[PDB]
Amino acid sequence: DGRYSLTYIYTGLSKHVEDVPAFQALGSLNDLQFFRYNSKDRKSQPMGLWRQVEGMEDWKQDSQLQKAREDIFMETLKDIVEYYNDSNGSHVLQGRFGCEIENNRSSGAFWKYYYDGKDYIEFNKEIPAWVPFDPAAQITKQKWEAEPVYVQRAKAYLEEECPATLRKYLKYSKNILDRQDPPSVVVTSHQAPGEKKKLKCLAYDFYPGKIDVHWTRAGEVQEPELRGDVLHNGNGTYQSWVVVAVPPQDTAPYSCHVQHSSLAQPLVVPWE
Ligand SMILES: CN(C)c1cccc2c(S(=O)(=O)NCCCCCCCCCCC(=O)O)cccc12
Repeated sequence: DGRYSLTYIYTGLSKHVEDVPAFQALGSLNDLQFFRYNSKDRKSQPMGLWRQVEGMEDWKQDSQLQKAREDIFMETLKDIVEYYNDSNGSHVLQGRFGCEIENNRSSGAFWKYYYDGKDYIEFNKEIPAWVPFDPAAQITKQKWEAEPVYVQRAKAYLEEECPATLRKYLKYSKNILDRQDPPSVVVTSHQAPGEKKKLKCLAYDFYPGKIDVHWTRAGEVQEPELRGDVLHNGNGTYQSWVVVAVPPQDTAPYSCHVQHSSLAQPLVVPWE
């Protein structure tokens, strides 16, 4: 088995904007979004290829779970805004949480909040405790640690419930998540007549996103002067590219290397 993750982004606004739900929720399996929810419709909706999967989750039931989470989340926002007494300005709270498994063993988890884009509070499950980054998070910390069972429940969600949901979802999502699309490659060059040649290598049309694209000079990896990535959200493919500068007096042979999980071995594309 490989690495899999289940992650969530919850976002909440203190100030109503027309046609924008105050509370918005997104869930992801690896880099693919599988469900959404908002405060207008108040319904857990599957997304993408999970619209055609049956039995993974009871979405009607999960909508009740999300309503409950909405109320506690928005109450936390309300408390922060009341702490600063800016009850007429626009403010945002974002919570992010999730877990990971590799080789079917838990390999990570996190649970963090941001207020107006800055670190607010995070759960450190190894202590265990909520760690505040902002004066107002002292009040939130104390509500969430008012009884010694709350911390243990928080730890247990990250270490037991989140991985159990992930393992459940994998039995239904394995084909979707194990998609292997191999990269195609394009190599480019340009130069002023007798000056530094710029060589660019681009891998594209690939999934999953993890990849290593690099130039070698006679086998030795070169440091790019420029690099970049692309994600086409629609078809769910990626691209990744690097540029190196080659002195006009450099005669060594350059190749582009592409290491990706869909390949038996790295693609090596010489530039001649
Ligand atoms: C800003 N830079 C680095 C770029 C220039 C041109 C296209 C680029 C694309 S793209 O998605 O539009 N490219 C798709 C190419 C696939 C078809 C192969 C035809 C040859 C492409 C010319 C090489 C190139 O400019 O990358 C994506 C990202 C960066 C691009």
